[PDB]
Amino acid sequence: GCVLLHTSRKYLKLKNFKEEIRAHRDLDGFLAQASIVLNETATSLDNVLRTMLRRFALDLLMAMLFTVHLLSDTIQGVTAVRYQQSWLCIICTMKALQKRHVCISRLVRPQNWGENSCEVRFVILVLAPPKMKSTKTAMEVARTFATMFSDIAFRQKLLETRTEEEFKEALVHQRQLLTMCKDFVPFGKGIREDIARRFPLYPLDFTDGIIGKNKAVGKYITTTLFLYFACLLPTIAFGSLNDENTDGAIDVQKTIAGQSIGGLLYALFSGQPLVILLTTAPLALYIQVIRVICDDYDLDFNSFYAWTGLWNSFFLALYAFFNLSLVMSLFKRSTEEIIALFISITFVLDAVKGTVKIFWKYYYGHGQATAVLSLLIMLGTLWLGYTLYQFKKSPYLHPCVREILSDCALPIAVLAFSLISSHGFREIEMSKFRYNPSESPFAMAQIQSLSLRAVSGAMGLGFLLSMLFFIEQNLVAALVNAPENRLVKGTAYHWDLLLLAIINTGLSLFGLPWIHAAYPHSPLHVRALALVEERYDTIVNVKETRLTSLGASVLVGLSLLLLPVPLQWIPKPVLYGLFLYIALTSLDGNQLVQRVALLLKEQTAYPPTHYIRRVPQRKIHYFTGLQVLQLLLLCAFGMSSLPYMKMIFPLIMIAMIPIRYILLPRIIEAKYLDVMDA
Amino acid sequence: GCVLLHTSRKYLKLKNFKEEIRAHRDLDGFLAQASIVLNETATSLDNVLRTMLRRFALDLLMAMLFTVHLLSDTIQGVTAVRYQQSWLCIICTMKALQKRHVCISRLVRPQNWGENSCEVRFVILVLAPPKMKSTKTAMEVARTFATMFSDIAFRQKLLETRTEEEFKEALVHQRQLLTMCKDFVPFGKGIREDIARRFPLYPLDFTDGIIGKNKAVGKYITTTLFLYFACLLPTIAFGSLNDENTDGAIDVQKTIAGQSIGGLLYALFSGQPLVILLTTAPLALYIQVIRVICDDYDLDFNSFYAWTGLWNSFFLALYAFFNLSLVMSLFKRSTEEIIALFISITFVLDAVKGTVKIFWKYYYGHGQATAVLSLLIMLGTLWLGYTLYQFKKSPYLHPCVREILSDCALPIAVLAFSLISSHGFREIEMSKFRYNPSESPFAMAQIQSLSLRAVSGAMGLGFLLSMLFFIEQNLVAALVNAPENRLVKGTAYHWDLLLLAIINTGLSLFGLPWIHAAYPHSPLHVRALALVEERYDTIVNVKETRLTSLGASVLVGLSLLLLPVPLQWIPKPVLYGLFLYIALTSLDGNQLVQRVALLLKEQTAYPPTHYIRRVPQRKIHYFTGLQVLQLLLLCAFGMSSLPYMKMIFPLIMIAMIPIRYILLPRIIEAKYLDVMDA
Repeated sequence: GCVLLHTSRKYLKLKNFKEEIRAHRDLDGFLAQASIVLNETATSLDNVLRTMLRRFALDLLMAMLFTVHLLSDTIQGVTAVRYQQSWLCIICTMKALQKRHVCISRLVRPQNWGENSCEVRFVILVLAPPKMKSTKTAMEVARTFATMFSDIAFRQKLLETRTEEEFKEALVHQRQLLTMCKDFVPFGKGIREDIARRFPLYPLDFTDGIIGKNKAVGKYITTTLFLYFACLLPTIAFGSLNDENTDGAIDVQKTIAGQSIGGLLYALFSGQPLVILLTTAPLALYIQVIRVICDDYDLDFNSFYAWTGLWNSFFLALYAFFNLSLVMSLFKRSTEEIIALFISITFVLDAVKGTVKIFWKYYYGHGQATAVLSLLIMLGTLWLGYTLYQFKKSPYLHPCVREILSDCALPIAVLAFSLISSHGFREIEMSKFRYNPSESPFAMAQIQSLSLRAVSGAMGLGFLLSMLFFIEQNLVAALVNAPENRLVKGTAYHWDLLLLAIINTGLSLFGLPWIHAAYPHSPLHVRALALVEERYDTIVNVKETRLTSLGASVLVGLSLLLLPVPLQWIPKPVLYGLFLYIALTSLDGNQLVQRVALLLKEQTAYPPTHYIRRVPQRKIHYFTGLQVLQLLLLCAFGMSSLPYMKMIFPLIMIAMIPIRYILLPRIIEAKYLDVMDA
Repeated sequence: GCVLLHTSRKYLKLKNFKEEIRAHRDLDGFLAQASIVLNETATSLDNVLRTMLRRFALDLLMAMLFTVHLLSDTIQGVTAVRYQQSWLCIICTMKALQKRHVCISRLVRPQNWGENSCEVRFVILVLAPPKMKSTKTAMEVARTFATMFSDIAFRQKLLETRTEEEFKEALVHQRQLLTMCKDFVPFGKGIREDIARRFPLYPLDFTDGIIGKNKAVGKYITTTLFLYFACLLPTIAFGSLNDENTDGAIDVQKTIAGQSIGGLLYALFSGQPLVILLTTAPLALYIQVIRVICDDYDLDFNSFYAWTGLWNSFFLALYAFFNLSLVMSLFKRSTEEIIALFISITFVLDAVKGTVKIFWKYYYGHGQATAVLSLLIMLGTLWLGYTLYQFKKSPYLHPCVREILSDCALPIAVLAFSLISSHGFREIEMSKFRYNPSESPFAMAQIQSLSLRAVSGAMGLGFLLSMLFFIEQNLVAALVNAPENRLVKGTAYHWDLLLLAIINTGLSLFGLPWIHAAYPHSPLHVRALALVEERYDTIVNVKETRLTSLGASVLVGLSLLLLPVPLQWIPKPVLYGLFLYIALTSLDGNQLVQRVALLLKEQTAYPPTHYIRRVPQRKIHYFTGLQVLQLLLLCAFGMSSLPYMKMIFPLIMIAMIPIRYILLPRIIEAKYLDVMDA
């Protein structure tokens, strides 16, 4: 009979002995168990294969090797294209084997085996079991020896060898050969450069995916809905928290007005408009502490709150003018991900702490149907949102319909379980955020009323806020401007910091909560607008536009007209499910989370990532343990009961820079740490 | 520089024009848009490729083709091994293309291009986009034309052609050439053969995975735990159901005693011991109807219940003696899966109906914390059980530890949420099955008490039970003895039917519920003991043993000593989660469920299954729709409110055999229907 033969030829990059440790490991393993055939008098490929196989330990073994042109897998050197007939590498995958076997056979006289194998002198046989790590497969071990034999000079030295000991020494010798401020001086330069780099590209922001081809109108609509739910609901939670911390001085109306006005201005007038401004729990702590200070002394809350905001904006303006944002470049992947993971944990803790408050208040009566339903709604919202989030990686629908359905994972989950909780369970009371009609009519806060000995206190608090604002604004912007997120417009670090000061000084004067870059929202905003090739997963490009951020801000502002509806129809557990959803989905692409899971994973399932190929496995696990230790340091000072140590948390963020660049190099080699950053 | 070239050679089976429709479809598509180059005077591969590519619509196109030995992908014919230098097929995957392009070029004079391409006359170029169905990829379309060109006689006819019209006609002509009772006579033979086929292998059943190598002791322990929870909890539910249907005549104690005694005897003395005996809801309907009959007339329940059991066993004995189980061979995959899916739906409906009863009784007070918690516990048990079930397909643990953890998916989920419901929510009442001390002390039922005009009624009911027992016992045993489940011991259909009659006549005499083969449990029992290669998914072998079934039966019997504990500690929602778990997990490997999902799936995600390659896609979807229509027929007569039409449900099972073998061939071709069965 006749059979069809499929021949596939693919180029393979030469193994990099300088970077890839696996080449050294494979060579050392071969040298420890050397199987070298010297002066092989066999004149045929079959006899050479028989000799090598019997040296390993017979007819069945050769049957697996074949299907020289009959060999199933081979690697040959090509010179830019001329083949290298001097040597040949043979590769086979045998299930019955338990470990990798490598044999090198040298022929006495060159043999003519084919068109590209007419001068064969060295035959390399590599045998490996099918279930192996992607870095130590049969092909990978072959690439180690193929790279060494691809050098004409090295092959000549092997031919000159006379004994097996000299043959190994040549292999060792070849492996050795293969192995072997002024920036801040111009004040205001950063601000001018950022504007100059973004102003010409300003019209492109509004017409990036509206005119021409590749009209991503569906992406813009879905992203705006995602931002609207991801911003408004936490804003209500933080507005209610400020309502009960300031005794009505800052209510839900002011927290949503500040988000709308601040978000609208930032979207229009900032470079890199993918950064989403939102108030945070640490910012609520500062507002709460100011109320305590204003209660202990005879100070007006609005006057003191305005002044510390003014000093906060004053210091932020100096940082942008002095180009201080350049120091934030020291926060590499080794440090940003620890802070990135910590904030996600805080959102998880907010849902957990909120659920415990429902159990304490309702279940124990400090009735039970509300507590149990709250657990069901919170977990149900997380399940439905995450299931729709993963639906984009399924074949069950048309790609256009599936993309839209998965992009609305959060809006659907919030809407679906709001109806379930408010209409499917009308008979069960649900915990809902407090709402009261407007009380403070957006006053000026009377900054002149506050006297000396108090503006100095605001200056002290303003300096602490400046460090919190400076670090958080640049860290989230760095995540947005990450090299993996292929942005081809610019960064605009210094202009954003100055604009954030301009935004926050207005909010402080009118008693509105401060807002800066939000961690979970902005990377997700970039991720929502990104196109994933899924080749492992890479972002082809991101639809950089102001429409999503500007549209969401307008929608948040319009929520004031119908403000009673979200608070009465959306219960707290739906928000707590949203907190779990954004925290979990923000962990995608986090290398620290990937390496934590790497510990609880079989060896054969290790992906061929960049750091695994370069860094030793033991060093990788040591680095993961040290990062977890640094994470617990953040948790101790960031999620504690005492409010004073939580306020000095930005100092802990600074303290990890000496830890990364001084303490860590003494434990792990500096080159290995660089691979993690790269 | 030097680069490494990887050459992979793999044999490809010749495309089967008789069976695979895709060969005909590809050839017709090529003929509709023929791109044929006649009398190609080019003397080089590059010029021929340029001519073919310009005929398709230039330098960039060729760069993708190469990396003749430089071609990335090629298919050549090999004669048993001598290559065929006459022709050559070139394959390339281009992203910029929207549809498949095939070009055939005939050379005026043979050209010498390489060692195995020294007499090239025909060059075949196939171009396809990367995202295509597995049956119509670039390689698959190449295999269609490579198979035709692999015939020496066909190539000669092409050489004799003079015009393009004659060239196409030769392709059409080649495609046409490629395209072109006594059993029941020995009474008792089946019973003797089954015993003779299983008795010599009886000692192997107890020592299959205990002595020697491949000691699957861990599998036996985990499977026994799975069977114990999967049998005892439904038994309690059906015992409680019989308790409230017979007014205490058949209680939980009798339903568990019958399961233990019947299961223990079946495990020891039956061939194919992987079949699990369990009472079913249809069997509870017969018990309930007998109570109604015994209430309408002045008949003793135990006397009438015993007699209809005696007649049921009498008819089942005749079926085994007359070798009637051979007729059940007409139930192929087209019919078994419809019944298989229906039973899984009934278990889903039992959980849904039970949950509605909790809402009606507790939520509406016919309080609310019990109803809401019941929903949370039922869904939580399903989630935890299914998550652990899918954990076996993860790399996050050692294979031995991961296998044990995933095999205990059901025992852990039941135990975990029993503690959560009974200890984490002690303050909330939960619906639990009724328990009362033993009332009937296992009497003889006094069969002689029942007089004529009533034993005739039992004979009528016994005949209906016999049809229910006959069909269900053979259907579940057929699923256990499925060809995919590679069992190398035997089937034993006739002996099991006789033994089931012997088991059920004892149960009827002592007032115990009838038990026959259980659908969800026995395939899962085989699946639990099976080894999956996961090459898509195939079962290498199954650990056929009696220890799992016998051990579970003993454990069920020992549950009588501590009988109050399961009923008071395990609430109904945990059972309802178990019903959802077994119903969902039993759908794995169901081709009907796979084809239902095939409708809601993009074309490019269609797997290369057996039926997809042979049967036209439109015919596959027509067959799926017809099977769903048959499924709704079962639902109408099997899940209705009226009990009389539910009792004639086995007649509907019989009625689908004429539908499959008479009605369906008039709608879809008989050959296509055979592919589904095969």
